[PDB]
Amino acid sequence: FEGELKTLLRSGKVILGTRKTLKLLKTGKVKGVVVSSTLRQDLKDDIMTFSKFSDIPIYLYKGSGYELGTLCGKPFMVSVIGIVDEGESKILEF
RNA sequence: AAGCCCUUGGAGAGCCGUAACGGUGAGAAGAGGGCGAAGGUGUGAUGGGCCUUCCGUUAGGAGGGUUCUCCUGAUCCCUAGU
Repeated sequence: FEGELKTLLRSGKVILGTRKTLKLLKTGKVKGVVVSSTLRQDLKDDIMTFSKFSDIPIYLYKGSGYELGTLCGKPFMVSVIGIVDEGESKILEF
């Protein structure tokens, strides 16, 4: 799993921050979004509600923003991740 | 004027910011805004109030000015944090 992700950060385009991806996702212009378990529940439904409006695959992450951000490498946590380019990884099928 | 909210915005190997604690990807910075204390300023107030000149000196009568620039300052308030 992590190897697949580590490839995306290497070259594939990524989006960090809910506001941008949530702005973007409603327009149906994202390859995929992965969310850690630590998302505030007020937004989780909206993602799930907006998930079916253009059928964008979503992976649920059991982790928090930290390990997601630790894998992301940013010192601070990331609640969600936005993708507009899979690049060369093999994640989208998930 | 703080605080708290609205868009935009997009930043970390660091940035924002405090008297202090802190805030920051859950959107910081910066731009625009909104709700919005105390107070303050106009008006009320060509009326009185304050001092004062003089003549009248019973009875009263007639004028003058009442500005400007600055400072500290409450245990008297509201406003915030912690």
